[PDB]
Amino acid sequence: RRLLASMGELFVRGIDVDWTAMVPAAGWVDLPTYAFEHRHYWLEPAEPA
Amino acid sequence: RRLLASMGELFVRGIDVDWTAMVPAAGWVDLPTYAFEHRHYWLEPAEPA
Repeated sequence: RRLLASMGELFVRGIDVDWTAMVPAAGWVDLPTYAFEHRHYWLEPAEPA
Repeated sequence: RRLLASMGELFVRGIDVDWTAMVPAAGWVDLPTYAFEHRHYWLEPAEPA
């Protein structure tokens, strides 16, 4: 666990780690999608009198 | 010529004639196109100022 934390911190520092090396491939799992940010954007026109 | 004018008048009277009988096909010739009747059609909307 300590070693895993070690390269976890190393990766989060900004370095590249290939976790496929010790994490094995397994069956399919339906992961949730990306969580997007949202600011409402809209343009409305004007009308003649 | 007279007989040709005769069934030409008959055809223009409203009936249909298969003129392929006395007029066999020949080599290709580039013909003009249909002449349309043209009137100006357009929309010119307005807007506020």
